[PDB]
Amino acid sequence: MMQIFVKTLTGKTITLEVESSDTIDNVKAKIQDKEGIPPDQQRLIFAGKQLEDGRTLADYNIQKESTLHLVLRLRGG
Repeated sequence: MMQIFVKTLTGKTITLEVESSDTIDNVKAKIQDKEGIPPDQQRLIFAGKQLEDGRTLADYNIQKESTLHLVLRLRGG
């Protein structure tokens, strides 16, 4: 179980609790509850690097309360 701080585009950094062997897909599902933006255009960028969509939290060697900044891609409107 890994606790992480994900920083939405709204600037709000929420504490998201997921499994260590879980996937970024579930992280997006927590984020979409806050941002309301589907996982299709929301991407995760940690330390200035994009993380593969769906990777395990422990894969990038994340620790408790690490900061994950997300970037939204332009959605057609």
